[PDB]
Amino acid sequence: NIENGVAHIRSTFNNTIVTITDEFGNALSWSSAGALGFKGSKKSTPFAAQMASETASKSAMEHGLKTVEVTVKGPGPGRESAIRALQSAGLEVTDVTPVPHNGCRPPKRRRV
RNA sequence: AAACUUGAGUGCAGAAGAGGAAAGUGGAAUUCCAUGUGUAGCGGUGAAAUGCGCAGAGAUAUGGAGGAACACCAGUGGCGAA
Ligand SMILES: [Mg+2]
Repeated sequence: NIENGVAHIRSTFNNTIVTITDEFGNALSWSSAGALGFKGSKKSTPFAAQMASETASKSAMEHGLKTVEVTVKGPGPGRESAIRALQSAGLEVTDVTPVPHNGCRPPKRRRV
């Protein structure tokens, strides 16, 4: 039984991943678009992200979690959908996208 | 040959600068490593597959190693012969 928690959202252009934990960082339940049998372009849709945070939150509340914080990441479109649905699963809502200070060289641009 | 001070230098008084060389200090991020939680995919594309993963990945939290580069400031802004 844990009541205070943190919800991590990792939304990219290929997949949305949600991990729920306390403030101590130890996870309790996670889901993703792939865990719901979505493949490819389906795995990145904003609708398909909400089906993942809803699944994740229901498992964390089963442990007894009521208040969870939000840490969002990535430019994936499944950001509002995965965050609003956090408040839509009986969870009380009380940006961590890594930016470098000019560090490592990024890969070459794609000539599609 | 002799004068001159405008050109060109010097002196004096101010100011600005990513100009150069050397040695130090620091924060973010990437990768790898370890540890704790924790479970079924992660990753990737037009769509896929190769690839990694149940021997515990990816995610998350903490710590460590190492190299490289210096967000914001930042501007037909500045400096330099290039
Ligand atoms: Mg002077």
